[PDB]
Amino acid sequence: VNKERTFLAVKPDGVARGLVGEIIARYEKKGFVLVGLKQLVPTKDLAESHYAEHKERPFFGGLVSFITSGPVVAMVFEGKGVVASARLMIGVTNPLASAPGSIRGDFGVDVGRNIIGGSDSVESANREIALWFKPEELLTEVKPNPNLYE
Amino acid sequence: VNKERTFLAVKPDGVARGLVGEIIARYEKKGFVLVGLKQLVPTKDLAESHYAEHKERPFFGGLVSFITSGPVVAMVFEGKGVVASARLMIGVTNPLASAPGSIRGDFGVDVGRNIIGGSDSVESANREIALWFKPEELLTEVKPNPNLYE
Amino acid sequence: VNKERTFLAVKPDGVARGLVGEIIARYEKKGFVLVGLKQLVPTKDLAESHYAEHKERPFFGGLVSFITSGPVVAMVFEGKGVVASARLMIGVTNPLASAPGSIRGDFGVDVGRNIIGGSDSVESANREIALWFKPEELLTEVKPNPNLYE
Amino acid sequence: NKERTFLAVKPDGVARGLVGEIIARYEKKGFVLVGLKQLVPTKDLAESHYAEHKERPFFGGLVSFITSGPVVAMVFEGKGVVASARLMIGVTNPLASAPGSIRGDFGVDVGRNIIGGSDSVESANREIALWFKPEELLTEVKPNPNLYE
Amino acid sequence: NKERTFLAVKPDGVARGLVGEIIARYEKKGFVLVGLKQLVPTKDLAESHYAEHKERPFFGGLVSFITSGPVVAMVFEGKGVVASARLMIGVTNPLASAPGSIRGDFGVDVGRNIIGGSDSVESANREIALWFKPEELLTEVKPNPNLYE
Amino acid sequence: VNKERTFLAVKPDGVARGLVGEIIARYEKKGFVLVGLKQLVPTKDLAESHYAEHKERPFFGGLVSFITSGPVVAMVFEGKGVVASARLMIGVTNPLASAPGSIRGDFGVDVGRNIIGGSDSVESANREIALWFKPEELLTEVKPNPNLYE
Ligand SMILES: C[C@H](Cn1cnc2c(N)ncnc21)OCP(=O)(O)OP(=O)(O)OP(=O)(O)O
Ligand SMILES: C[C@H](Cn1cnc2c(N)ncnc21)OCP(=O)(O)OP(=O)(O)O
Ligand SMILES: C[C@H](Cn1cnc2c(N)ncnc21)OCP(=O)(O)OP(=O)(O)O
Ligand SMILES: C[C@H](Cn1cnc2c(N)ncnc21)OCP(=O)(O)OP(=O)(O)O
Ligand SMILES: C[C@H](Cn1cnc2c(N)ncnc21)OCP(=O)(O)OP(=O)(O)O
Ligand SMILES: C[C@H](Cn1cnc2c(N)ncnc21)OCP(=O)(O)OP(=O)(O)O
Ligand SMILES: [Mg+2]
Ligand SMILES: [Mg+2]
Ligand SMILES: [Mg+2]
Ligand SMILES: [Mg+2]
Ligand SMILES: [Mg+2]
Ligand SMILES: [Mg+2]
Repeated sequence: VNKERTFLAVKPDGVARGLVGEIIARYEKKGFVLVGLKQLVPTKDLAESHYAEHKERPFFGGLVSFITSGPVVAMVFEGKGVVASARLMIGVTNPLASAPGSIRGDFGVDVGRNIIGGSDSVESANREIALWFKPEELLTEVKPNPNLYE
Repeated sequence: VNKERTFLAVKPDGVARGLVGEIIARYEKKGFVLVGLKQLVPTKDLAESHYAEHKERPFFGGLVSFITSGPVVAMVFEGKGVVASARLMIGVTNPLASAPGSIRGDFGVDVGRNIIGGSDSVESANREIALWFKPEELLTEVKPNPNLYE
Repeated sequence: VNKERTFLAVKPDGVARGLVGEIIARYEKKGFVLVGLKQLVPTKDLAESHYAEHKERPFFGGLVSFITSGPVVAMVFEGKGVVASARLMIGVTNPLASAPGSIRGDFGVDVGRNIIGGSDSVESANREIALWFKPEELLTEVKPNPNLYE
Repeated sequence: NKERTFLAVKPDGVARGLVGEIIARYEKKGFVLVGLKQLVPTKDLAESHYAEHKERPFFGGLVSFITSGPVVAMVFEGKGVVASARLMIGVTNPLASAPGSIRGDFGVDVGRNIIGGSDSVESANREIALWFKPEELLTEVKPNPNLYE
Repeated sequence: NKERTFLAVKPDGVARGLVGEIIARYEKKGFVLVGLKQLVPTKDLAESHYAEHKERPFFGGLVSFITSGPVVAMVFEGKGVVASARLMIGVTNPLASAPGSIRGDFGVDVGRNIIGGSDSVESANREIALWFKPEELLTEVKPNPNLYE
Repeated sequence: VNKERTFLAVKPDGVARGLVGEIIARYEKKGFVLVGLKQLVPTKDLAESHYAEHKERPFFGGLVSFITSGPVVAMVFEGKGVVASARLMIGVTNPLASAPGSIRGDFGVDVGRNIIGGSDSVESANREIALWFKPEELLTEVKPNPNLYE
């Protein structure tokens, strides 16, 4: 449906490099609606829950340590196929292999400093949204631009 | 071969969302020359002729109704391989599947509100140009830049 | 009223330099609505009528010769105080004295190649619009955008 | 270098998709984002924020509009950020705002002015305390040697 | 239309990745690049560059900073390019520079004001001679009919 | 591996069309560090050495003649995988087949006027850097943004 939602986190590197506005603008221009937005410094608990699927992996510690190393801009966007579209707009895991035009393709070089990370699926998105945002922090009335949907 | 021409129409949704300038700029930056331009509200007969290839399709009535629902900005651009190039610059049928960097990839989310449409072939381009424009509305003297062509 | 209109002409230099889209986008982003648009090569009669106030000035011939020397993109924009606003967005007569941020301030260096010219008053706008466009080429209804106007 | 100001992207700015454009302008300028959140203001929050205009005829409509939809509240930090942020926005009448400024580039109606910033340090501190909780604001920052001497 | 000015994107401008942004602004304006190179300025070059301030206490600071890292030196040609380039940059204090100007859009501190241009034709000729060898400057340009009448 | 370097040349057409800043900005935004930069008019000897691999090609003369026909902006960028990344950011040989988002995809239409050319390998990059720049023209002290590499 056109009410699908995804969670996007502009990580510490993205925030430190002043790419917050650039990124938000790309999603606004696309037609997706911002239903949740806030800057915070993630706690270790939040970080470990966010990357829970990788808890047994060697790089787990580094992922958690980095996303908690500084301010992060957390956001939720709503729109048709937003989860898959947001991932396409970001690029692939490795910024160097991402095509120009994509966020990582235009601004990143390292996998561990890949600027932003979005939900990999609807299931993960619903899980992440509930983890990072309280219900009261999410819009309940969403009406995009009627020129966007048939 | 550098005199090839194609027909492009910023549809009602593209105009309503204020994307006319953005789109024209992309083609200008590319090196293509504007040889025809005008804003108009398509009539039903023009729309039905324009979309004649889908006259039997179930979504035909919808295509016609929408393209005639508001102002459209019709354009004709000239340049080497402009027909196929213009299509590549627009993206693919489904905006959600279009790569970032393309017009639809950057601004669209629904197939029925795909922002802009270009001729799919030289054959179609010549037909569409004659259908939407009068001879006197098209430049006869062009010759772009020596910086663009060998 | 919110239905005030002004006439803007991207002159041959602006068109040749590929600034048409850039210019249209600036006015679209501002909130003004395009109600008339077309590219044409002005006739001497049209040019002389357009610059009638300067009929007895030494530079009259030059203004006329230049605006008819190549394609021009004529447009009409509608919105509250659009006449004075469009002039402000363009800059002052001399591009070198125009502040960065304005069209001439950002793109021009010569008075005779000042890219674009807008109506200097509501009276001139109405005169110019009727001169460059036929009634059938102008949108009749626009309906105020709730996000732009009270 | 620790001065802070409160900026609110109004419902019209949010609805027109100008949030990113605006944040980018302040990031590019060199100011640091120390507070950020989207919310739909309540009547009380709106009236307190715009208390200085409470006696004016348009106050009712002003309050009704800012509470009509989502607003993106922000706090930016940097030397002279209060006056600088105002200069970047333009003047009260968007039509009189010079191109290059936010209102100059995007607005046409005084009642749909896109964004509003604190007019003084005193007002900024009041507004910041009104819209944000202490824990929602950064306490770090770390001076950037490329921005300040 | 042969007038020329010297522009130096200082270490802060280079470190902040604004070299392309700045060059693009002058290219779009219609001015022609007739000299360009990145270098790390030496003390003797810097002291001559800021000679008008040699008796002032901040002379040492201006010299130390412009020689602290990579600088992109450029020479642009065009009608009234000296005064125009200054207007495009803004005023000495970036906080007081209007949005739309380089310093107005990107700077916050006087000592980190990103770029500096010649203040007069006399200074431009003097500075161009100090920073560039004749062989590093274009001799063939040819006025663009779309920019000049 | 983060010290890898590549040679990029904005050819006469790219310079003449005013794309130098646009191009440099793209590489700056990506995170790569500018370690060498200068505008010059290549000599025949430099050109023939640069295109040595095509000495027996029928188009060799044309490549040499064009790159020496006007000012060129030569540059060297440093960063992880910069050689392959720079090529990807430029696009493919034929600008018409280059994807929107890439330099050639956004600005070119002719193979012979492809705007910019980058080293095709580390081997070629080191050869080209030594050919176009003296060691003293290249930075030895490099400090990329601290948020770019893990
Ligand atoms: C009152 C002002 C703009 N405004 C908003 N609505 C109106 C209206 N109907 N008539 C006149 N002015 C109006 O918005 C408040 P604000 O949003 O704070 O903008 P400002 O730039 O801070 O302006 P001020 O210093 O006066 O607070
Ligand atoms: C696990 C993934 C990539 N990754 C990030 N760091 C590492 C590492 N050290 N080893 C292997 N993989 C690594 O990072 C999480 P993420 O940055 O979210 O990438 P995604 O957007 O999910 O593709
Ligand atoms: C038939 C085509 C896309 N299309 C494909 N299927 C549909 C549908 N169900 N509703 C609306 N449009 C649809 O629309 C005409 P067009 O707008 O020209 O798109 P194109 O550039 O040709 O891909
Ligand atoms: C008369 C004015 C400027 N002008 C343009 N060319 C000349 C010239 N040769 N001598 C003196 N003035 C000149 O041009 C008309 P215009 O380009 O419309 O400027 P405006 O937007 O009306 O300020
Ligand atoms: C002297 C001027 C500003 N300035 C720069 N640093 C200082 C300082 N510490 N005290 C007083 N003035 C200072 O810097 C030279 P510049 O950066 O070239 O400014 P300009 O573009 O010439 O206006
Ligand atoms: C041989 C290749 C493209 N080319 C292919 N054929 C030609 C031709 N006839 N004229 C000019 N260039 C031609 O040009 C070298 P280059 O411009 O470096 O492209 P590259 O980035 O190496 O792919
Ligand atoms: Mg992930
Ligand atoms: Mg079609
Ligand atoms: Mg005039
Ligand atoms: Mg106020
Ligand atoms: Mg100075
Ligand atoms: Mg090559």
